[PDB]
Amino acid sequence: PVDVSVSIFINKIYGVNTLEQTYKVDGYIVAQWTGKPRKTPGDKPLIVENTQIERWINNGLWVPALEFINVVGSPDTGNKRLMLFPDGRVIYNARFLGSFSNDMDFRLFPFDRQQFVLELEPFSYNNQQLRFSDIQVYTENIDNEEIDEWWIRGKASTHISDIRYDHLSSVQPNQNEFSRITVRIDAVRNPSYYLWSFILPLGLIIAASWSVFWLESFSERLQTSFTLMATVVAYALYTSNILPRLPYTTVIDQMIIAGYGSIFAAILLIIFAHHRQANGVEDDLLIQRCRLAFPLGFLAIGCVLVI
Amino acid sequence: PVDVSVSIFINKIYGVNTLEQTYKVDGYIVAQWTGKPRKTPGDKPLIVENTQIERWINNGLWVPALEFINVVGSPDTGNKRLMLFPDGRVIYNARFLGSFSNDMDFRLFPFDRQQFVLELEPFSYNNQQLRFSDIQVYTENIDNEEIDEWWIRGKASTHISDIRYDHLSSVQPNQNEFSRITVRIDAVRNPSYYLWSFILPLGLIIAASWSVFWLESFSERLQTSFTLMATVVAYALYTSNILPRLPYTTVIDQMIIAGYGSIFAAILLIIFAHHRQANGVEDDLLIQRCRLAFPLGFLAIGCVLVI
Amino acid sequence: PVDVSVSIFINKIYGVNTLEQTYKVDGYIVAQWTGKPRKTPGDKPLIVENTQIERWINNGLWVPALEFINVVGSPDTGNKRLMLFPDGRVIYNARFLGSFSNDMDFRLFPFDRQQFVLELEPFSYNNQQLRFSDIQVYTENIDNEEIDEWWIRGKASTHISDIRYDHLSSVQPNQNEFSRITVRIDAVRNPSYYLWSFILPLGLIIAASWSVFWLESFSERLQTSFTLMATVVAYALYTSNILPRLPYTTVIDQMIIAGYGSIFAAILLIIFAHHRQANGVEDDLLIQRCRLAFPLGFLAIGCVLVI
Amino acid sequence: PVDVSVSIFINKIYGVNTLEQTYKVDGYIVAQWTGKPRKTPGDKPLIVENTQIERWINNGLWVPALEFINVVGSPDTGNKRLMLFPDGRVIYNARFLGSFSNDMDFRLFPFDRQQFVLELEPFSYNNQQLRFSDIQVYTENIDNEEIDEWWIRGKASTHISDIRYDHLSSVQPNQNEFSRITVRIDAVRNPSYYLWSFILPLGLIIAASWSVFWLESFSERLQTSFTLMATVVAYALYTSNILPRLPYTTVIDQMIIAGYGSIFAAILLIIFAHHRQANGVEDDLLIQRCRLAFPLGFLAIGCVLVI
Amino acid sequence: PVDVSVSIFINKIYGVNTLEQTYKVDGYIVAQWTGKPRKTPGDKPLIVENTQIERWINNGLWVPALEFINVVGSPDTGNKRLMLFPDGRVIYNARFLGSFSNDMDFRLFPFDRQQFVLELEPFSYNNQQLRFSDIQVYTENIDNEEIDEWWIRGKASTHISDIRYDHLSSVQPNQNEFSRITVRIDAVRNPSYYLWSFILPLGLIIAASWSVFWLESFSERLQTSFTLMATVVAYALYTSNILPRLPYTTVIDQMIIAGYGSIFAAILLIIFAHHRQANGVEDDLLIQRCRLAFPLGFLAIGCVLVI
Repeated sequence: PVDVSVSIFINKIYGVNTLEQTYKVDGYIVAQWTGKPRKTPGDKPLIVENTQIERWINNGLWVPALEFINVVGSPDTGNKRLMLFPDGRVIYNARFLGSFSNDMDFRLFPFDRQQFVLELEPFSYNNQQLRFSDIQVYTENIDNEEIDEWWIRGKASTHISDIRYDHLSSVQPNQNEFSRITVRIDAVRNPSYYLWSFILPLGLIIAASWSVFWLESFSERLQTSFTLMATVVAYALYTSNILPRLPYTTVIDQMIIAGYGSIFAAILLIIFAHHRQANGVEDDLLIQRCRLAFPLGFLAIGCVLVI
Repeated sequence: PVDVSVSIFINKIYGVNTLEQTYKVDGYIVAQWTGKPRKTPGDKPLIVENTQIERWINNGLWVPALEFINVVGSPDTGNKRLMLFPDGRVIYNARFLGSFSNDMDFRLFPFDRQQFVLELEPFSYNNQQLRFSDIQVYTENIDNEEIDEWWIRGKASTHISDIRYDHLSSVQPNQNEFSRITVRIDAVRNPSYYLWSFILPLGLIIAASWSVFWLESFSERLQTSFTLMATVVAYALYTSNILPRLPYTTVIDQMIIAGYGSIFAAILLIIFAHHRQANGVEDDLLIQRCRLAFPLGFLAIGCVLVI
Repeated sequence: PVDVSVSIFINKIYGVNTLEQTYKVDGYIVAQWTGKPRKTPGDKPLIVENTQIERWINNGLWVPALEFINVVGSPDTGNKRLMLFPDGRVIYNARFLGSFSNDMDFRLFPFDRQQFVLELEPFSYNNQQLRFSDIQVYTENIDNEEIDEWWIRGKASTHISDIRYDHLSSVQPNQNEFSRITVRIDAVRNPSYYLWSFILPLGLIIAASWSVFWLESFSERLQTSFTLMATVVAYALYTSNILPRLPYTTVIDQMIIAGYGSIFAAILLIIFAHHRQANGVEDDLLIQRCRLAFPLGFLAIGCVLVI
Repeated sequence: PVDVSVSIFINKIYGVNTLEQTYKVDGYIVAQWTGKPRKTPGDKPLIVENTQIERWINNGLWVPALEFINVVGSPDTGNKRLMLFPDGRVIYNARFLGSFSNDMDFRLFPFDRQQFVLELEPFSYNNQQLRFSDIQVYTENIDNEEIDEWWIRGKASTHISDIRYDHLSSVQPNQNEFSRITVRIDAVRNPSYYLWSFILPLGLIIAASWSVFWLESFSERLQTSFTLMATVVAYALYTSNILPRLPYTTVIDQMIIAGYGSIFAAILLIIFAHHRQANGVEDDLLIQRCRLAFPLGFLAIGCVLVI
Repeated sequence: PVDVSVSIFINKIYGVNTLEQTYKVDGYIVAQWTGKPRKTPGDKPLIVENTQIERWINNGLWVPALEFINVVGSPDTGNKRLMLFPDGRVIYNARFLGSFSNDMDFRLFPFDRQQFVLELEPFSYNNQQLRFSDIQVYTENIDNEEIDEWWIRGKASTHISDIRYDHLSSVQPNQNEFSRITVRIDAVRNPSYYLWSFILPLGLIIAASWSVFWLESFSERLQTSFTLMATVVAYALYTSNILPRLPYTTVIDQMIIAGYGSIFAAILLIIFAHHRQANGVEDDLLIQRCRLAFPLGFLAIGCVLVI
């Protein structure tokens, strides 16, 4: 009941797709299992590269198809290398790059919790078993990571489990237990660009949106919160043309609705202060002077945003 | 007249193309049919992986080309595996990912009715027949589905039918009846993002578009509905730069024409109220004060929109 | 001098590329020619699928390379199937999807005249000849075609011609006449989306662009046609971010220049009406009141647009 | 010392990449060289299509790898066809489409001088020689070329030269002279779209930008050249969302900097005319009235732009 | 212990990906190592092209898989050519184009320091050794490099090192030292387009943003810095739709936050100058007249930006 080593070198994890929950991973995969002894030219082991491997299968070598369960479609395999020993054992070495799937919650946006995953499990093979799992993360921790999109918690996180397929094949004297390596890697998004060049200027206009109350005439207080409407809208443009499309409202995606509210707030006060009186045109004495009373009723309800 | 099992594991259905009526599906396909008995090494069945399969065809194995009828072009096949038995029967196992076609009505937009489809039918083979059809939906129902683009009605919906090709081949002693499995899967769009960060702020400026009537002077009522025109237009920008291009006006695509109207409404009242009088410059006493009479003539005709 | 049948099933024609004059077509291609008789296992004809075809070429089967003349690069062939008979004749069946070229005049834009084309002609073969040409259009006419980008005139339009290549090979005892099937299919663009959500709102602001004349003061008539300049420009934005790039001015692409004109009209009247007088500041009595005299001098010159 | 014919049919040259200096070319390539005589089935020459060619190489046919020097990566080869004669000579015929490199100066933008290139030279072969070079341009001259992106000067322009590689292989008894065909084709950009729907409206607002001087009050002259700043900026938007990114300022790319200047001109005159006086608030009598003195100081310095 | 020559012709380095830290490189790769002598047809060396190479491996030729360590996935190999000598030695020649990885600091943006890299090291082979490394840069220095995205410091920069893999294979009598060529090439970004059509117009509106202080009334000083807010925001639009997305704030990306500040400066002075007095409405005598006191408090703190 065959024992199989696995070793997986991660080289880079790059470019997350955000709609599709996808991330590209590049590296090396290595499997060792001890086969019945063999004469090797010389008597030091024999090295078989790329083209040649398929030939030794035709001659009758067993090599197990190991599959990435959570890959998307098929991957890109670089250099196949079967290195096989005189004492039998055989070591499969493969460079690869391929797209991978996993759940990704992008709601809490520019402060992002995230985790990357590979799952590897033999394709056609029941009781051949994944022995022990290795994972060598070349990528470096508290490094120059302020040059990378992501920071990595985090060191490689293994787990070799057993998998039961209910609806299965046509031979079940107790035989639906496949051996699956699952490899996890934790990460957080580099909240830089999104704060400085993105959260803040939202604030600055969300801010200056309130100085509509320090306007004099009523006719001025109105027509200014209209080219404040346009300022919000044309800022949600600069959102779309930079930010990654999603199907949930994000953090930022809310701060932008906060905009549209604190201005449709304005319009329902300024257009209140002018017709709540006791004569013709007498703007309400205090209502006009919430000048700095609903910014601390925003930073208030905006600390209800933090709820 | 050959019996064939089919089993189809759906893994994910992802990324709908909206122009093209297209959706990518990833999973496993499995076919079993019982062939004339055979000696297998050992006497437990024999497993043939990937490369090797083509070899056994050249040796004289029958394996039927089964075709996805509604695929777009060709798909991406991962791990071919012929598992064949001593008592004859043969089980074909294949990973796959491929683009698929089907009609999709996107009119009623951000509240979307939708259904996904595969059709599978033998390519060259008349009376060989698809026995019984299985379909195992790994994807999960009322799950964390508010992380996914789509919710799934819905469980797998089968149907094995017979297909008649009129204009056909050059042998017709009654022989144009091909066996087609049709698999259906129902879905609805996750109306989240489109409501909160998209339908609502349309409403809020559609809304505040009416406070042009609570303006005083005639000269102010005009020039304000002009930087209200610009507000609508620059909001249909944020539409294009987020929403999926189509060839029909959608729901949202209408609420945006509603905008252009309730402002070209304004311009044909404000420019009416000033020159319908009995002197020089006397703004019509009641016409000016439909202030909240055509918003409930909008929400009125906008409940004719719901007709 | 070999006779060849052709039959071409169109499944879908989808996604036109507008720069490149390109359109993807998916379907089945079938060729039948009668070859010297042959024993078939059993004595009912023999069916050869995919992999196997190349083998029978190596054994010495003739199968003619037929080429799509106007394809772009190479296409995507799905299921090859050689079905060959006891009485000799052979039937080649292939699924395919591929990009195709043809001239396409996109000038008269959202009211588009268009035609799709395949040309098929034997690649290496002079006097082997295309017998009779068939074309089965699965796609349906006055259907639910308001769900599709295109309406189809129109039924399949054939034509088997002969082609002379001047500068040719190194054997010319009268031998440069290749047999080419040409298949045409007519279409018109679904002028929906472009009318309602696109031509009309252009009109509504082209419209309200004229109510700058029903402004009072001179200082108002100016500064309003400036945030009317911006309204046009920011509307041609919503053009670019939706419409397909081209190298000619279209219909819509003109109505947008019409905009820039009827406002640089305004600026060259309003800035005329103020300095054509007989004193200091006396706005010209009638010139100011072309209020509705150059809209019917626009719809006039705009019915010279229809010239 | 082997003689080789070449003939190159161009079918289309399409889609220039502007950053990358790249253009796709589709067509046929043909090479003829006379080899030692051979018996052909029948005695009319023998035609070898696609698959089969590789076989005759394995049997011992010489076929020289000819390489496109300036291709990008590899190209897409359609139909290989070896047609070989009884008297020896062999004719290679190949369909192809492939990306090509060449220097391209895009500075003088929408009036573009340009030239397309292929370079073809044997890959492993020193003294085998390209005999005479042919080039058949199917594409047509002063045709309906106002439907195409480009006009073609111009007829095919050949040149068969010799190439010396300095640092070279490990056999140099005078042997580093490779035979390279260079084919050139001249072109000009279709300056339509870019004039009418693009250079002109830039002019019309660059124009109306000057009517800020025909404003009355000082307070009006300022605040209007501010929603003129915004008009320029939001027009350089419509530039980015249509025009092809480059790393040099183009023609148009300057006319847009001309905009920003003739408005920061305005601001440094209007804000000069108000504080250059001999009292409190007396706007300079003549300075205010350069009303049409720096448009002919623009069209002046703008005919220094033409320098 | 096998000696191997290497020679690497760079043809072009093009299209940097900015998120992914990636750049495409096209050229030729050549390896020579002297093998045990051999009879060559004729007795001049023997040339083996493309298809044929794999055959000679099957007959028993050693050819070492050399791997680009920092490639992304796999590359695009054009023309394989084994040229092997009578005296033994063998010369491998290959055209290639492939994507490459390396750290890239894009912070100091439009004035960019950068370096391109290939690393080449034998894949399966320990003590076979890379002899001496060559690198021929066809691309030209202080050339017409103002037509190219990049300038090249700089001539090819070699280095042949030894690499130790800690966690390694299952044979360690001192054997984990692989021979790696590292090739470097220096570059700087062509700061043209980004200065003239991009840094300057930012300045010009950053500039004219200050002429809000040479406004008269308080009510004017406010409502003008609001359509100055919109001017900044709609200019950061023209940034997104041209500039390459990154995860750090760049140089330009800061000058844009500088904008938002020097306007939220304005709003926090103009709204200060009006309510810091000693009565009803008396605008502060000097505060109003920092007219040209915080531009030299900007160019001041903006020479703290240069810190």
